[PDB]
Amino acid sequence: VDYPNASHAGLVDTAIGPKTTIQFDHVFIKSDFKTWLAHNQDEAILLIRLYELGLLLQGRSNNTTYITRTDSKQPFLNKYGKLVDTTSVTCLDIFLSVVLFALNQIDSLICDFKNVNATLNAKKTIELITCGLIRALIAYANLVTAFSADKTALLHEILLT
Amino acid sequence: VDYPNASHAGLVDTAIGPKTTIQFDHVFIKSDFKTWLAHNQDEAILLIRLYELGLLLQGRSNNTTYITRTDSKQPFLNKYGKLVDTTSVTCLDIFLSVVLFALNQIDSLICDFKNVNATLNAKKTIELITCGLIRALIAYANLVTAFSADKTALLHEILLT
Repeated sequence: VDYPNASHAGLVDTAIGPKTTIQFDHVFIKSDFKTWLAHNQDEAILLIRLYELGLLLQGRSNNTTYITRTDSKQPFLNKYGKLVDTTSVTCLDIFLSVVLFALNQIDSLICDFKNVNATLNAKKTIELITCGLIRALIAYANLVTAFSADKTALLHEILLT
Repeated sequence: VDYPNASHAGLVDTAIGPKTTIQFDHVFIKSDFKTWLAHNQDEAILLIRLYELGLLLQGRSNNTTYITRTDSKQPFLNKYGKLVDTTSVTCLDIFLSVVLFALNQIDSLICDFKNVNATLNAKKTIELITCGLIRALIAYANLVTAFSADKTALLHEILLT
């Protein structure tokens, strides 16, 4: 536990670099936030899909190269690796705020919606939404708690530097 | 905006004390986390109800005075004010972690549950649960993002002290 590289070599978690750390003021720390992003790529991409939705609602909004189609997840796996490559706590703050703005919006929509076959397919719609919003919210609830945990570790390290 | 007390006095948000701030290492900051707790007492108490549930599952677990009944929210409004009176980021971390442990558990239960009148009332049960878990999760998603925001402000202030 204190000498983990010895442990493995007898009886990834020591790899240090941009995809496994965050920093504030060039004070780096091994990042739970990132480690969650590493074990939950599908859910990560889900929050990345919400990040895109959050920018459009606010009104904010290339280099595809191929003249033949390829994969529809291609774009979202590209962004996925730019997120993980990002160590700045200040940039990561932006990301999670935009994403939360989308979660609140989808929820405002559902709540609003709660207050023939069109209707039967319009109910089924909102029910898929609520299903996704659950998953994203537990993904968000878990991701940012880890991000919050990381900061309590950067708060400690700064005071000791 | 820069002189808000003048503004109000012509054309609560400057009150400084334990219920409106958090600190790390006696470095205080005006707290979004707290301000959310101030505008969402019902939802706050909901997360406090989950805090209690989170301790029991882990196995962790008085002074009621009255020999006549009173109110069933009495206990949870007492804890509500101990939370708001708490400025330590390190204590607040505990609280939100315990609460997240409960959210994950309720979700593990629902997922598990997805894989006569007893059954009809047992389905209705899990559906109320999912309804609450939504509300708590958006309450949690919003509360901790604000807590995370607070830390980005404590990270800044420390480096300037």
